[PDB]
Amino acid sequence: LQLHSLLSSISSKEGTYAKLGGLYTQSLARLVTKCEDLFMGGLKTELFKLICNKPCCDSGDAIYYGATCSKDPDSIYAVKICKCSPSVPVHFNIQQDCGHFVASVPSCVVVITREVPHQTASDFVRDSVASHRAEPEVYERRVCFLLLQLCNGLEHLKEHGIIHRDLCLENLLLVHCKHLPRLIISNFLKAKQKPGKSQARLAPEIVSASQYRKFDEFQTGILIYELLHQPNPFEREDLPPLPTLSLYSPGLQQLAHLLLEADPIKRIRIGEAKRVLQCLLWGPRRELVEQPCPSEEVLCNTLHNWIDMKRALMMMKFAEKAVERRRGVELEDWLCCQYLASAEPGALLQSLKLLQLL
Amino acid sequence: LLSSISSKEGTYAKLGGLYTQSLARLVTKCEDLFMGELRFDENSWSLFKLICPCCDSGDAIYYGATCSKDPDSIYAVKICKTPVPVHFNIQQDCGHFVASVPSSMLQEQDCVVVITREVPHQTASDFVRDSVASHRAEPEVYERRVCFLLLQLCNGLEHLKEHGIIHRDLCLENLLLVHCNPHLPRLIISNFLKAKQKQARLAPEIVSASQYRKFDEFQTGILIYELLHQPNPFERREDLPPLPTLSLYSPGLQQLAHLLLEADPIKRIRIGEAKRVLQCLLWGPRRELVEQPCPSEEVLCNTLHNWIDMKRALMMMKFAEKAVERRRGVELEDWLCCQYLASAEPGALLQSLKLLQLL
Amino acid sequence: LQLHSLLSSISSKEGTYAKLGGLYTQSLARLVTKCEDLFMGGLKTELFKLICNKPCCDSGDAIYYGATCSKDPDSIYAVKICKCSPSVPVHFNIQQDCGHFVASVPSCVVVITREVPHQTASDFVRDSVASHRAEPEVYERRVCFLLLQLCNGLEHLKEHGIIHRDLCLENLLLVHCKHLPRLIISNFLKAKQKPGKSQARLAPEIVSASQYRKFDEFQTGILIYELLHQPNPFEREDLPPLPTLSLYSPGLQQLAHLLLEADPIKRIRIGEAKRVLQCLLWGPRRELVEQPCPSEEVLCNTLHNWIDMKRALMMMKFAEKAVERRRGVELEDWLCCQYLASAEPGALLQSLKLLQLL
Amino acid sequence: LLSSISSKEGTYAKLGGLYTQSLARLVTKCEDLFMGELRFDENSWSLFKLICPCCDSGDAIYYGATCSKDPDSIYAVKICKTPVPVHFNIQQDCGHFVASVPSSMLQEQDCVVVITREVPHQTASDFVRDSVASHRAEPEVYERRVCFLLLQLCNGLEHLKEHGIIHRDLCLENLLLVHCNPHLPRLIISNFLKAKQKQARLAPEIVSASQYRKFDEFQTGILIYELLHQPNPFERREDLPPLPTLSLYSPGLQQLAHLLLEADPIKRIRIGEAKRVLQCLLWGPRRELVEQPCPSEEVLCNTLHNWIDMKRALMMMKFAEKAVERRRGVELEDWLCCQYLASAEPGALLQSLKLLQLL
Repeated sequence: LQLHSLLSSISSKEGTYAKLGGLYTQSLARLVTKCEDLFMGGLKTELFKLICNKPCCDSGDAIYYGATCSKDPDSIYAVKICKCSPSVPVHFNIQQDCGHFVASVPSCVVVITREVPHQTASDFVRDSVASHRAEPEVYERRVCFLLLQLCNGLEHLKEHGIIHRDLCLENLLLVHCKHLPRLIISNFLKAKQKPGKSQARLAPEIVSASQYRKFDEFQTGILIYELLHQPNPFEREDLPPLPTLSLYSPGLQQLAHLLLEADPIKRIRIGEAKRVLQCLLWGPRRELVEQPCPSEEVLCNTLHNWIDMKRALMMMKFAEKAVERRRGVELEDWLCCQYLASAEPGALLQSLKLLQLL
Repeated sequence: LLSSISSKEGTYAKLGGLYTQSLARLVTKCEDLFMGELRFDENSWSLFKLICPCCDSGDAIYYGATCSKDPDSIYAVKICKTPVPVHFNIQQDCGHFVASVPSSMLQEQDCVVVITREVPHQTASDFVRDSVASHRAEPEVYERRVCFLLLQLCNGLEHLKEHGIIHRDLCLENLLLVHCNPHLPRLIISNFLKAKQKQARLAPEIVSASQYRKFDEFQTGILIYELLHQPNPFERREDLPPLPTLSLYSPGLQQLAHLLLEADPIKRIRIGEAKRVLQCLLWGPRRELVEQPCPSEEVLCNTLHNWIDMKRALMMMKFAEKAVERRRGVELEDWLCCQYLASAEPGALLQSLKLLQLL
Repeated sequence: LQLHSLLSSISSKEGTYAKLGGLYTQSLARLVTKCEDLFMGGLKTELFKLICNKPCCDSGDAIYYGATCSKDPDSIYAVKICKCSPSVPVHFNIQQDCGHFVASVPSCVVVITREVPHQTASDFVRDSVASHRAEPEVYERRVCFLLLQLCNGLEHLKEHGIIHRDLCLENLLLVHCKHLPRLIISNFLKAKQKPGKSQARLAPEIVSASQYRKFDEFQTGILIYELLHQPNPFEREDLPPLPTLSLYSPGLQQLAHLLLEADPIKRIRIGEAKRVLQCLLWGPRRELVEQPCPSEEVLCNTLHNWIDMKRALMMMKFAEKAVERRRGVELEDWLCCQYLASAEPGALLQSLKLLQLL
Repeated sequence: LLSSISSKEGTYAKLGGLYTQSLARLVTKCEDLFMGELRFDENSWSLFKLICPCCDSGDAIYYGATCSKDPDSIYAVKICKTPVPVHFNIQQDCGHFVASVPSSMLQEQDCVVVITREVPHQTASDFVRDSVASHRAEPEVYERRVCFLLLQLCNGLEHLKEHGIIHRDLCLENLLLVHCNPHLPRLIISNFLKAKQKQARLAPEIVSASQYRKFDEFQTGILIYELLHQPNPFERREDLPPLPTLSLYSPGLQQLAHLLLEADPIKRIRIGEAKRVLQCLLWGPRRELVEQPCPSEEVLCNTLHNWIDMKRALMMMKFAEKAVERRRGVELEDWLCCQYLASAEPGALLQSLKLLQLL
């Protein structure tokens, strides 16, 4: 039983708070897993004319129209008209379809998909010039959540050796899930896969390279500027600063520096970026690191308490959701959960160093 | 906020405080979930129509029926025989009147009819009557159900005391069992026709309660025997018949009956002490924890402190994993369990521990 | 158990057909009882303005309007405006109310009732002059069912010593239950009750009399003519015949003779009339009595088979109703059941004699 | 009509004829009552939504779900694992397709999904598994349920023979139990993946049935042991393990198992003989009637004639008193019982009597 360990040490406050801490971790992991099943849909079938209206999204890859099935006229599908699908399992932030075909050239390869997008990240950046100056903490925060999803998708591609190679804001779909949209990485028209006939008559110094190891990271560094209504500089080190307009402005500038670093061995990996953005989003922050502390060995215990607290608070929040109004589990909650589930004082230290807080 | 995360000792404090702060909000949200402005008299009998006699009670016969005005919800028609704010465990009604009832459903006699949205399918008597097989075949299962029925019985009784009522007719035929799940039933104390409450040409001896202060405790005493398929002993002191030790609860339940059937009202335990002893029988702490080496009862209370903190955290965990399922249903057992962990303090547990004589 | 008796004699065909016969009787009795509970309504409460339209029934006693309760506007009550209620339990064919009061003299004692009538027996006789000549077997049969209900009500009054004393067709309400209506005996404005101070200074030859013993029977004899579009002669023996227009015409004439007999000791009792009408309605008939038979002791066995048959057939009819479309139990079925339940070769003989078939 | 009411002997004739004539109409009306033009494929999966895994089967996992198109009626989603006209006791479906199913409900594997309106809550295995308490506590109740489950099992099997199927994988995990009452469940034979039926580059030995003529009888043989919480004997002739005599049916059931597990297919009894023996175990005639003094089996058949006439008349009576109630519901047990009394003839009963060795 989960309980025998706890009743052995229950005479010790330190002992049972320790075990309570480690089980709060295991439960948050389970909560991540369940959360996924909630958002991924359930069973998915693979598959007449639909259709309804005028474009709902313009992509660097396609144009998207909303479309209706006859055997359920309340069934909503996007019909994606190309102007290729990554050999990879399903992921929340990577595009999926139900099949494809060919059909006419009116006004094509046409692919069907269940996640209909209402705009791209380009369409979003372009429409929010007023809001960014008007309320920049709310905006720059939304930027962090977008970048965090982008990283979550890019990690999964790296786990299967795909390099997207065409990462611009017109290729990032946003799908209702205003409210934090679901970001979906699309347009794999020049994604590469790392093999493993043709020819191995390549130089030794090249078979070592696979020199796209840190190419998607570089592309994301540029998106950080574009999302923040700034130019692509190429058109840390000494790159153009960001205006300090929010609690996130400096951290985002620092992360862009680390991602645009000219030397690929120095440039950070997309996962290193993910944890930084988790840190900008949910902490820790300069205040924790500024209180007098004599060594990194002592900061790690303090970080450990911070984690136990932020986990209990999360647990407490889900516990009150099981017993009120509606379901209420939002995307932002799942993202937070995958932080708290996966964090350890070890890595939080490394991320605070990358932010130049430590 | 989190200023005190630099001290592992101040962090325990806040964590302990989160566990209780939330269990608290939980028991309230569970309250409003169970426990849900509409009434019927003799001119709205037109609204109803029966269905098929679902329960025969100490004071009534209940029939299932429906209104046109409230559809898809199901009511009970309490046809009484002849001769307080709302509580989850105390019968409520949405109207009464007089009807001429065909003799063929108990030619034509007059009876008071009461309509009700808590529809019983069984009294406790019928349950015990029909369970004398399951008792010797699965005692632990059955004897746990008894503890549950007894725990709800105490919730209602201790509510009848907060409002100065003594029921004085607690037999198994008067406690209804109702299906619920907004599988353990809801126990509904009913039949208030011999009750007391605190012109006036009466003596002082009779107007006051006084002698009946602990009558309800005594009958519950008897109710534990009759629930465990044992005869009423009148047909902590011993000389009272033991119960056959058939499960973990059989020693517990037997000690509780002895304390409720004590000769003098002074030594008899209050109904709230019984509620707590049942909470401890049902959820602990148990033998394991209390016979570990201790230099003192104060150390044991500190340990019990940690236990309360640990059960609250597992429970907070239990509901959190419930939030993110496609089911999202709270069971009556959890609500009850929550009202234990929110109200528990280590000095309280220690008293219940030594009534059960695990000390 | 009901079964031990049957398995003792199951080696004997005569023995178990005998016991099957007697239990078919007991079951039909139960079926009578259940039937009553079905038609009598369930619980009845005793008890603002309703009301809706223009008269639905004109009575020798009252005028009736349909009327609606507010706390259920789908609740239909007749409001009976008098132009007195028998101390007697409820009966299907005797009027009931929910209370009464006094109220205004527009265009009164006003009594409320749940069985709203659409016409009286007078209104019925007066409207069916075409039908009686057009299809007289269907008509004269309906007359028998009306008279049978009338007797059923009159018996119940006699069991409690009431003599209605005002039995005309304007006082007999018909209530939907076209289809065989429910006949309801109303207007007790001169009903008498048999006691048992005032004075017992009455002659001996009078305290014996209670000379209304056979007064309601006489009144019914007259209704038999009026229902059959004929005159009241007083405005067996040698009274005006009935036209033979159906299978029932002679029997009804004979029964009217027996009911109008001038000598009260000779006149038959209302129950004697009831069983005659049951006989006109469901048999037996002249054919059974015409087949060669040497003695009344042998006719009684034959009658006994007739009963066992007509009971099984009835049982079989209800058994097929438990398993098809709707409820389907009609008034005509209940009436038939109270015949078959109560009949014995003894009384069927006496009724065939009264019909001059035996 | 009634010409022959002058002879008590011709009246029995017609009465006997009424009893059978009506039981006949009854079993048909019961048929159309149970047993109730709509189908779904991979584009109408949009129509559904799950609820909460109600049953785990030998070949599938079932989940409760609803359509928008058909509301308030409830369907089952049969997620198959990987490696005939309709009958009340044989599984039916309203459509199949392929879906990618989250591993978390058995990341993403492909499975064939079948949707179904007969929603199981339990296999037979789960029932027997969870009933090893009730069996020794109430054997007669439990062993009667077994006979019922076995009787429905034979209805389906004898239907699979009328259409030349042999199931060849009858274990308790493949027989579903379904709630019904348009309390005894509906047993639904499922999982037809190892079945037989009567290019063609195959030998004659394999194309024909031949050797499998009585395989289904043999497994039912085993199924009686496993249902009565007894091990499969392979781990009228004896040497086969007896069953513990715990009820009236235990001797009956034991003799039936011996006859289904006979060594050679010739001496093995057909599944229809087993159906009748179960009908007789369930409803008689019993010991009482057959050991009364008889000068001959012909007299006994005459007696059995009268018995059939007497049970048919009580049954006709049972339904007639049902017509005039406010409930008007037919129970699965009555339908089954009706199909016995309508099909019963005295020579048939006599054979079942002497298989059970009440003769």
